[PDB]
Amino acid sequence: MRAVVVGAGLGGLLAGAFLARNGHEIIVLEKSAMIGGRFTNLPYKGFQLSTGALHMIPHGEDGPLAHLLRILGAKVEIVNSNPKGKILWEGKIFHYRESWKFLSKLLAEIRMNKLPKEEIPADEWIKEKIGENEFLLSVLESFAGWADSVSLSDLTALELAKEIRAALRWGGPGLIRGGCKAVIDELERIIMENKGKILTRKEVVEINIEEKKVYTRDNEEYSFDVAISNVGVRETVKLIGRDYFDRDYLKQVDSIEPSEGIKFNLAVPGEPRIGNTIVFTPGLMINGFNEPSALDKSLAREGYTLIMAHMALKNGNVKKAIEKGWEELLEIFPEGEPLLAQVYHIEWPLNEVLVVGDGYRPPGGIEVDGIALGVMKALEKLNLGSFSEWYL
Ligand SMILES: Nc1ncnc2c1ncn2[C@@H]1O[C@H](COP(=O)(O)O)[C@@H](O)[C@H]1O
Repeated sequence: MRAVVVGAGLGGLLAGAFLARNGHEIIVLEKSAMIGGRFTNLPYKGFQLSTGALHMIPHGEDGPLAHLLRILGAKVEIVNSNPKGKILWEGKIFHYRESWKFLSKLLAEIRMNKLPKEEIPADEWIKEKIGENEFLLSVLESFAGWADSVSLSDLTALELAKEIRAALRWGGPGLIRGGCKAVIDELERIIMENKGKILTRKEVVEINIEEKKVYTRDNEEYSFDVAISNVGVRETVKLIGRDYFDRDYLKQVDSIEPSEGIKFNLAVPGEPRIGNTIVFTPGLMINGFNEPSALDKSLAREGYTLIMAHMALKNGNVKKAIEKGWEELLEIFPEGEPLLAQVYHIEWPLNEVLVVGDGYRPPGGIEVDGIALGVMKALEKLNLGSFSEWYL
């Protein structure tokens, strides 16, 4: 069939690649002059920074994203973090396993697939099931900030449980050789080698459901059998037209408030300081940081190591937050020199048009693995793809 993809972000390119591979006619329409959206590279002062993800995948080689890339025929080198993760507490960075020493479990239950019937905040359920441990609640707060850009109290016990299940199933994160762009380049190649088209500088202004045609600002017409939107729920509703949605759904969409985050790109002189791993920072505004060049050295500038820290903004003041961000990094990395700070239920009702990308991350799906999980679900909903429940 004919599929028109609106937006060339990770979700859009994954869907386009999968469908093109399966013999469908794919046309990707990208508004900007470059593809990749918030999952590609940003050359900057001799460093390969990113437009979003920290050149890392939440579950590395083991999650939904890696699986999708493998079955698509993408050749991308993803290496899981040495220890799955580490923690910075009371002046020391240690292996996550050491954490138990701060305690006097339910992971076994989550392993058994048994999730909480409880409908209470995640911080509340942790206190009850485990206890009010000042260390644990602090680390889980960093996890929530890093993986979901919210406070632990902002997650339901069920959501945290599902993310915990995902971690037990697919393990820790992994770095990408070549950065995020490596993935983008492969998806672009797969689409082009499978009869697909990728048109940049094509801004979609209307997804007409009745005519089944997509219109661009420059008046070009593209008819479709299926349309895949990688532009987010709110914008997609606008492109289609509000009248095509139920009143209560429009209420939910108009109520969506994106959770902002701040990224700190730090140029530390010398050799890698942490290697292929992530470091949670309980107690700080920053939630954690990684060292992408620990795998691909070309990502950093000569004689330098690239450090990327993530900070969930919440209701923080940008100027103050950025300042507090560099302050904490100065304390952790005295020789570090600031490079750039970057600032970033009713289900979808239609079937001819579906949404993929950050606007659709199924429960338990973290960041880009969450994006990939959404693409899998969309494909199944279209009865155009089938995936093991090990990934769903
Ligand atoms: N109206 C539009 N038509 C086509 N592409 C768009 C439109 N709005 C946003 N985009 C692109 O959609 C992509 C979504 O990227 P991301 O936010 O990473 O999913 C970006 O590459 C945007 O430039």
